[PDB]
Amino acid sequence: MGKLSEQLKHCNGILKELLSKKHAAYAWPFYKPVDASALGLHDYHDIIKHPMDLSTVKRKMENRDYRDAQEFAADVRLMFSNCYKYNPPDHDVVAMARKLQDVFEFRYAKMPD
Ligand SMILES: CNC(=O)c1cc(C(=O)N[C@H]2[C@@H]3COC[C@@H]32)cc([C@@H](OC)c2ccccc2)n1
Repeated sequence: MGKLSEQLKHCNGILKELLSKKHAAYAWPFYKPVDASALGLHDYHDIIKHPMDLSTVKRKMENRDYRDAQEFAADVRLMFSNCYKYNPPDHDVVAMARKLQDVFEFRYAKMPD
């Protein structure tokens, strides 16, 4: 039970919560990669250079891609940042991003030392 493993278990706990029924009402747009073509967002990949979503974070966690909590947090925040960059701030998806990021930031702050 080394510090990095321990901190990544906390990250995995957060990830499970973000994917849980508890938060499904505002988390669901972040479950899978933005389907730009399907949503008619033909400028999405010109504006967003590094797409990110919770399925990609889950795949990277399962594959032991993340070496520390900082790397995991950078992907979760990239996902939110992409949402805030692309969308007008009054879009429903931005309100949902804000709510899910509140869940993330408050639990991430409870990281074991
Ligand atoms: C991470 N997801 C997104 O950023 C996103 C963007 C847009 C969308 O159209 N963005 C266009 C900008 C520019 O032009 C106007 C806004 C739509 C969706 C939908 O996901 C299924 C959706 C539909 C309803 C509620 C929540 C999310 N997600």
